[PDB]
Amino acid sequence: EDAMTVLTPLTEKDYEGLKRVLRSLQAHKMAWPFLEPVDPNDAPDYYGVIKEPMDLATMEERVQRRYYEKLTEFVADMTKIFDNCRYYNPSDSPFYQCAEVLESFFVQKLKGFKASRSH
Ligand SMILES: CC(=O)Nc1ccc(C(=O)Nn2cnnc2)cc1
Repeated sequence: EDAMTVLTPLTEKDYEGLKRVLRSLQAHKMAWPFLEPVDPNDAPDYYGVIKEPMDLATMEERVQRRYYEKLTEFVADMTKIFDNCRYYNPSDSPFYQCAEVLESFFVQKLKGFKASRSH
C-alpha cells in the first residue's frame, strides 16, 4: 500500500466513495454468504475456529458511524471477510469460490476509488 492509503485521513468525500464501494459489493450476485454474520446453526464450530469474524453488515454499521480513520483500516476489515472464508472452508466448496470472485471484484473497485482520491 502507498503512503496515501496508509496515512491520509479519510475525508467526507472519501466516505461517499467508501459507501459506493460497499453498496457495489452488497449488490454482487456472489455476496450472499457475506451479507450478515455467519449463522452458528449453519456452522456449529465456526466461532470456535474463527477468532475475528467479519461481515458486510458490520462494515456498513462502521461506515455509517465513521469508525475508519485511514483507508488501510477499511481494507483490513474487507480482507478479513475473505481470509476467514478461505481458512474455514475447503478449496472445493461454493463458499471458497464466492470469496475468490468477490475479492477480485473488490480489488477492481478499490483501484477505482484510489484513482479518484488522487486526481
Ligand atoms: C461465510 C461462511 O463461511 N459461511 C458458511 C460456511 C459454511 C457453512 C456450512 O458448513 N454449511 N453446512 C452445513 N452442513 N454442511 C454444510 C455455513 C456457512
